[PDB]
Amino acid sequence: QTPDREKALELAVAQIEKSYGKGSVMRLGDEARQPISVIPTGSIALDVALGIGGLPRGRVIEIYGPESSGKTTVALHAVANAQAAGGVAAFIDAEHALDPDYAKKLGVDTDSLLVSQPDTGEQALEIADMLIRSGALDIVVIDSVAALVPRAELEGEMHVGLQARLMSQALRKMTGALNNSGTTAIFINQLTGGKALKFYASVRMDVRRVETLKDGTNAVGNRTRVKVVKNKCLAPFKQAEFDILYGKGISREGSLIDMGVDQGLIRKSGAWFTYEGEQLGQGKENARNFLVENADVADEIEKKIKEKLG
Ligand SMILES: Nc1ncnc2c1ncn2[C@@H]1O[C@H](COP(=O)(O)OP(=O)(O)O)[C@@H](O)[C@H]1O
Ligand code: ALF
Repeated sequence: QTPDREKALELAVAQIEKSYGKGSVMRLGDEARQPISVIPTGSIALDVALGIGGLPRGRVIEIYGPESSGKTTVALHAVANAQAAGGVAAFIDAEHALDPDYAKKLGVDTDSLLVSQPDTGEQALEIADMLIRSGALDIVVIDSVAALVPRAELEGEMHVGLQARLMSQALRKMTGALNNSGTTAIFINQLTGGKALKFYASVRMDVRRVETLKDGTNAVGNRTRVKVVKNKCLAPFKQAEFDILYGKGISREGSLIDMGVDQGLIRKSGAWFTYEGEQLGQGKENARNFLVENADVADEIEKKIKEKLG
């Protein structure tokens, strides 16, 4: 007995998907799904590494990694895009360390940015809940899961396992509104909420800095590598690398060439980087430079790789 198995299995998956959701069972090869709702990340690589071409709306994402790696950047980038399309964002601050200049440089209309700075972890998630429940916000981001210390541990009365309780609680309740409003919550994790977020979260991102981007002088950026460890929206375990310039953020340009060569649209005749005959430049950075100053052609590449995938 051979094929009827594949038909019994097709039903199996249908059965499951029915009671546990679209992404309850997947094949790592499935090119499946693709909505109209997606916040680009800033890098075409991470975009397609998400499969869905951006972040998924009405869902909670968790981006975790080591101090100084990419996260917040990625986040603020997700903030800057969910902004460029007239949506509005809130930044629930718990570390007190956002640098507006850098945000502005990435593109956050810092002025419209709903920022808040709670004095207890609990209060922190709630502000996020009602802010969410209004259906006004498109993207909301809670900076750091680890800094959300409980009122109790804050009042002095220290048991423990306060965090994992408060989180789960909030997450359970908070997971509902989200899918019912279309706001995507982004949680910066560090490295403790663990379990809770781990499961409610529909997309988990592992960000870590790979190499300290050498550029003649000292250092222009970092070549980050995000590893989407969980993806209830598209075949997980996919990943992406990209440069993050010091002060400039993710080089959408730098992403374009790399993808451009890994997809045949850009040819690298040894040192030179070609595109549809026209010579781009000599040296990834010289081409990055060329693209940024030549946006018209820049989104041309970005356009032609989209057609060939998402
Ligand atoms: N104001 C800034 N000027 C230059 N580079 C910055 C600045 N803020 C962040 N970065 C870059 O981002 C890296 C850390 O990213 P950031 O968003 O602060 O945090 P994370 O990536 O950990 O979420 C730094 O190593 C640096 O490359
Ligand atoms: F540089 Al970070 F979390 F902002 F490690």
